[PDB]
Amino acid sequence: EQQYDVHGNVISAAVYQKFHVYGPEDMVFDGDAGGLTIPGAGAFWGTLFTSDLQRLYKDTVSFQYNALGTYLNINFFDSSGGFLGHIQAGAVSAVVGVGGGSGSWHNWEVA
Ligand SMILES: [Co+2]
Ligand SMILES: [Co+2]
Repeated sequence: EQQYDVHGNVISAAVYQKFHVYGPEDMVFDGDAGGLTIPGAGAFWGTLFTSDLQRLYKDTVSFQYNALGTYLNINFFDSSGGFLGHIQAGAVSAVVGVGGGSGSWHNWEVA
């Protein structure tokens, strides 16, 4: 796995969360999750680990997050459940629990 610095944010409505991540090569993750968590908003910093960045960006369709431990973990998956990489980030207090949903990466040409 190669490592990359990333940062992001989350807005929770308790059952729904919107995630953004700003990744290397000027790419942006937009993700829409369900999950059992506290409402609120926060920012995070962390590390993206992936053995194939371009594949992560092309093939990600879904994500899952877990805040039950010491960090915020975000895993990214393809349409066949293949694991494409993950982020280890500092904890955000609006994200307890686990959850997940759809998302994808895009460049600056897409809002
Ligand atoms: Co967005
Ligand atoms: Co979407």
